[PDB]
Amino acid sequence: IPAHRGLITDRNGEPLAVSTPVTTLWANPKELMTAKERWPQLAAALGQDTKLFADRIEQNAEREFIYLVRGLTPEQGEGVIALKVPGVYSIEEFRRFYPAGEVVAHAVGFTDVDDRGREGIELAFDEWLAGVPGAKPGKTLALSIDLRLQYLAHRELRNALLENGAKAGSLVIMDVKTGEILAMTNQPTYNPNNRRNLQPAAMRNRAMIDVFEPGSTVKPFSMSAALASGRWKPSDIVDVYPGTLQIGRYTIRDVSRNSRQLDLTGILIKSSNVGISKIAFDIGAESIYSVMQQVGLGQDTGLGFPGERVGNLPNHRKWPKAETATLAYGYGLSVTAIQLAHAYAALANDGKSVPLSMTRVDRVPDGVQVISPEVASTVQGMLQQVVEAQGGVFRAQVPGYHAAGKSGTARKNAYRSLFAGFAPATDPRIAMVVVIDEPSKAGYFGGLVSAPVFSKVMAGALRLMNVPPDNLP
Ligand SMILES: *C(=O)[C@@H](NC(=O)/C(=N\OC(C)(C)C(=O)O)c1csc(N)n1)[C@@H]1N=C(C(=O)O)C(=C)CS1
Repeated sequence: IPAHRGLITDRNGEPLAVSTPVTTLWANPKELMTAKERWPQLAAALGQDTKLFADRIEQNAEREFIYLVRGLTPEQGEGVIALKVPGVYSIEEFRRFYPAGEVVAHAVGFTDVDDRGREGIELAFDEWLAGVPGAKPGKTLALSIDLRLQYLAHRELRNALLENGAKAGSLVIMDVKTGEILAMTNQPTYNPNNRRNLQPAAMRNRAMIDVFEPGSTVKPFSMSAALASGRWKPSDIVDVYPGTLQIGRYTIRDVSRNSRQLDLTGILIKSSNVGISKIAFDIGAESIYSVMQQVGLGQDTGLGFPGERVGNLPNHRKWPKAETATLAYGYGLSVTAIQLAHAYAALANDGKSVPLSMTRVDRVPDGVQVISPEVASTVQGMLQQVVEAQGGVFRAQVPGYHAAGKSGTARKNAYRSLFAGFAPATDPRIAMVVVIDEPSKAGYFGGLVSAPVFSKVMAGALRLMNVPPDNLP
């Protein structure tokens, strides 16, 4: 006797996964064998072919139990029952219905033929949701996801993917104060109510299971290590001329090569690999690795989603010069979009990392101070200048608010366009990561492709959360 599976809701109680009654029909072939004249009407009502159905019953004539069909609607099930065929019996089972469909398909996940979790929350909280067959019903679960922010993020990421002719994308929104995942969307997506088709690529929760090189989006962590060392201040200068730096057989290169002296904010604005590498040589890679490890890059999230990827943060006992530079500019590191969002949330939350949660958090757990508050506050200010200053990532500006962030562009020529940031700068509330895989139009830089999505989504999410606009006199 299958048990009723627990309702999944969003954080405000909107239904996301609902157990729906279905009819399963079984037969005692010993009794069905006494009513062969009824078989063709029964075959037609079950959908099945006349002769194939007849062959099936004859083959199981000595059995006392066989399944005829599973998961009919309790309309077609009543239609088979109205035939009054001897030996035909019914069992009430459950099939999930997902009211928001493709919009939250990767996060909510789905169930297999036996109504057991196969992907996402359905799989991760299967014990909680499943209950026990007879029969004790499963328990309700409220997610951290806010369906209003989810609809917005879904729409904007889909629109950006079409405008850039991209292969795939992910967008995660986090509450920096509580560790809650407020939205998590990917493209391509699928309709979890359509149990035919089922494209494995479209079902991938990319924000959690796909690893990527974060590139320039890790530079704020390298800078946090520089400021915490006691050796660097934002007004310090680094000479990046002539825009390249030879380290043995390896050549570090900047995209814009018309700089000489840059201050630390300028290094982030211009996204100078040479500048961040020179700072890394001075402070040592051990300090940078420790910040990136502590914010969770390439570390287990603790979420318990089977198949979730940990990625990799390279480590050494003695760091060679090339690896010191590449670590500092995010080359050769492998992270997930959830990890990158969580790292930006700790930075935004004055350096305190609050544990990640996919469920609504009522009592917030204690956070861990990973970056000193003063250092996190200084880096936040630099990231606000990255968005607001002359020559900055102007497309990440959020009209009405002070926003902060960092763009990234990774050469996989195929590219991945990134933007990670938070808002409002006066008292950060939300961190967001936008990852667009293989944009195919003229623009591929993170500040061109991903920054406008951050702006559109952040503009709506702050307003949906009634956050007061902070760009005031
Ligand atoms: C940060 O992401 C920087 N990106 C890189 O240096 C990488 N590649 O640079 C390009 C120009 C795309 C290349 O083809 O080599 C890179 C880092 S990890 C990886 N696999 N590739 C800088 N980021 C930006 C930005 O803000 O988006 C720039 C405009 C200058 S390069």
